[PDB]
Amino acid sequence: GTIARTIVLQESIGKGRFGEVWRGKWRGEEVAVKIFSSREERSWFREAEIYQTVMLRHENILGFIAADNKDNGTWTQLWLVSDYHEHGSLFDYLNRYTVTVEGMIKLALSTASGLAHLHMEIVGTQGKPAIAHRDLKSKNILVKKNGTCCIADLGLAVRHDSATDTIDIAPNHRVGTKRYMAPEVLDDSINMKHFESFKRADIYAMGLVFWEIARRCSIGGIHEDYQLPYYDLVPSDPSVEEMRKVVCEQKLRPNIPNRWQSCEALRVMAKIMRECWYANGAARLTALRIKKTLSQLSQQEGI
Ligand SMILES: Nc1ncnc2[nH]ccc(=O)c12
Repeated sequence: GTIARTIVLQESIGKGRFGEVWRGKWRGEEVAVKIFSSREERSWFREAEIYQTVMLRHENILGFIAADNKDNGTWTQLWLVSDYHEHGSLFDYLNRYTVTVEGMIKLALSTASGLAHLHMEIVGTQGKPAIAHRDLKSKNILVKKNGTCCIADLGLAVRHDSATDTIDIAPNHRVGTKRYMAPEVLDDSINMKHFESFKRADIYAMGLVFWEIARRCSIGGIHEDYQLPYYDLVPSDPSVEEMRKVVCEQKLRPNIPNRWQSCEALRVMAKIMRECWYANGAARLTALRIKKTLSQLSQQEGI
């Protein structure tokens, strides 16, 4: 293609389960290129399909540029070109840095604004269907130069046809990162024909993400070391069983240190986390309500 032939790959920045991410230069600008092999076409095509959803572009959704293919003379590579964010993942950003209260609210609100857009159905001729991430985690959220997030890795997404209340790919199996799986996903009680269930499962995962950010918030040089949710209860790369035992049976969640009650911003973040973590998906906050809360918190702080 015309786009892939003009892109120079400079650095392989990640090797995931579906495709490898490269830092490339396009028309003198930095771009991220997700490359898939010939045998990963279904993964590539689906992610292109999601990223090309009508009215998807949003400041807190990774900016998609193009799908393309590149023949190097021996084999074809399937490309997905998108915006490049030098900070990379929220995961890397939180491992590397601590944030201020202003910084924390910025990352949390942008994530919630991006998820609220994804979840929001826009009716019209240029209508946008409601979309559920299904694999929301700190490794799938990128951090922009201005200190705000954007949701990335939309390849596992599902889209809602609101008129019939049917999901475009009618999921029949559990997907996503085990650590971040909602209680109803771990114990397989989730109604996979119920789109609102998927949005609720995303909210649970966002609550875990907020916890990771809040730990790295530095007030009076006090903060926790970076940790994945449940680091204190499950091993690295946990199994569904290891997760179900903790999240569903023992019904534990990431610990909220009492000192988060000391700060107004961490109090708001802690109440949100708790209202994301309810074992019953229906009691959980909606992403739009979280966006409303944090927007109301940000304006006061003066961001
Ligand atoms: N688009 C991006 N920009 C910068 N870093 C990234 N790392 C991993 C996956 C991405 O998509 C990405």
